[PDB]
Amino acid sequence: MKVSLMAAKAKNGVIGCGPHIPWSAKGEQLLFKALTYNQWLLVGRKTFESMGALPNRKYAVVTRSAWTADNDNVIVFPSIEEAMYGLAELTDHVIVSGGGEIYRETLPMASTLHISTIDIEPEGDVFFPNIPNTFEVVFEQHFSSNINYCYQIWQKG
Amino acid sequence: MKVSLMAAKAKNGVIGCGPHIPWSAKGEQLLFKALTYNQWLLVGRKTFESMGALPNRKYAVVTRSAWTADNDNVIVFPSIEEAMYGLAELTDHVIVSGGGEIYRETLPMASTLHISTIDIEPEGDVFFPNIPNTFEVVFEQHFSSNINYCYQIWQKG
Ligand SMILES: NC(=O)c1ccc[n+]([C@@H]2O[C@H](COP(=O)([O-])OP(=O)(O)OC[C@H]3O[C@@H](n4cnc5c(N)ncnc54)[C@H](OP(=O)(O)O)[C@@H]3O)[C@@H](O)[C@H]2O)c1
Ligand SMILES: NC(=O)c1ccc[n+]([C@@H]2O[C@H](COP(=O)([O-])OP(=O)(O)OC[C@H]3O[C@@H](n4cnc5c(N)ncnc54)[C@H](OP(=O)(O)O)[C@@H]3O)[C@@H](O)[C@H]2O)c1
Ligand SMILES: CCc1nc(N)nc(N)c1C#C[C@H](C)c1cc2c(c(-c3ccc(CN)cc3)c1)OCO2
Ligand SMILES: CCc1nc(N)nc(N)c1C#C[C@H](C)c1cc2c(c(-c3ccc(CN)cc3)c1)OCO2
Repeated sequence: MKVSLMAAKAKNGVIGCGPHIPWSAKGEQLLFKALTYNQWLLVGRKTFESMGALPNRKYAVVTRSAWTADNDNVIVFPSIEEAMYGLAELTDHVIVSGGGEIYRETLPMASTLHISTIDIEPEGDVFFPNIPNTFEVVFEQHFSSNINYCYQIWQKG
Repeated sequence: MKVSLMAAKAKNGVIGCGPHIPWSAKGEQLLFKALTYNQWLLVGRKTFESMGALPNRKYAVVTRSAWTADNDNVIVFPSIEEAMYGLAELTDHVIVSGGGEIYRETLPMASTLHISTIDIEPEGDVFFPNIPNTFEVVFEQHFSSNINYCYQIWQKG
């Protein structure tokens, strides 16, 4: 089973400020919706609680507590290793969709990254990890919008 | 100016049947939406007449006749060459978006290809061109839907 990572980050590395994403770039959301359509997503419990089970996707959520979802479209796992083994029975592909913590824990597992860089330098306390040079860009496209953004796809080795 | 080309084709290469696209693969048009957002498209007259001028895009349309368009986001050119020369004064990137005729005439000038292959083999009368082997796949993702589809990004070597 292949692991992809999909994230949006500001030019200063910020991805979150408290429970919010500190920007609104018109259009960027389309990339995320289009590439995750009917895909399995892996997300942290805090991020899942912020966005909820939006339609046409399937969710694997990790928690260290007894937290549960209430939605037959979500599977809660006690660990990332357990989520990976569980998903592997059900799918060939999972897309890691965030939490700052989830990103840092799963970047080493990812063979493909989908990275939107937003032309803004906001304040926030949550940051995307440095992209290791075990990955390289194979595709890139710029978008002009109310806030501009650049979309890149990175592949491993 | 960069030239990309974006197309959805069935597994038998059909892209059209009269003025229609002969399938409904739920989800696939999101890829088209996301990648064309605030982009310039090059379309043929026949294709443009079918879809119409959806928002957040600019259109270059080519025709050999007296056909014109009201919409203020559309520029009509008499030839592919004039459209390319004209677009280059206006944009850094254009996305050829079809017509079988337009695809054949412009594939040689594209640096990047976005191809969705739809899991169907319908009857039709318009076909996508042979992809030269100067292009290679650098990304691929499978989608399950009512009709499955596979998204591939090709780059020219
Ligand atoms: N691309 C983006 O710009 C993007 C995307 C999504 C989110 N965000 C932002 O990121 C911020 C939230 O990130 P965050 O790091 O605070 O939270 P998070 O990663 O969404 O969730 C962290 C939680 O997930 C659970 N968890 C993490 N690793 C686990 C493991 N190995 N095993 C079991 N459970 C595990 C824990 O749940 P418990 O607390 O239940 O134990 C932990 O508290 C928000 O600001 C949000 O807006 C940005
Ligand atoms: N990716 C996809 O699956 C996709 C995308 C788009 C369209 N389609 C399908 O493709 C079919 C349409 O393709 P098509 O080949 O019949 O038509 P088309 O390529 O969309 O348009 C052909 C017309 O474009 C103009 N044209 C072409 N080359 C020109 C040139 N060198 N100089 C000036 N004008 C030029 C001419 O317009 P005039 O007749 O006005 O002179 C010509 O009749 C439809 O069925 C549509 O559903 C599929
Ligand atoms: C485009 C973002 C985006 N772009 C890219 N490149 N990669 C990504 N990983 C994400 C993302 C994301 C998160 C999971 C997300 C995705 C969403 C969300 C919301 C949302 C969260 C909280 C609230 C509460 N106020 C409302 C909505 C959150 O709503 C539509 O989809
Ligand atoms: C999107 C498919 C698609 N996917 C990919 N990868 N590449 C493409 N080049 C196209 C295409 C196309 C054509 C030009 C097209 C042809 C049409 C269309 C529409 C259309 C109709 C309704 C809506 C809803 N807003 C959006 C688009 C789009 O209406 C009938 O004729």
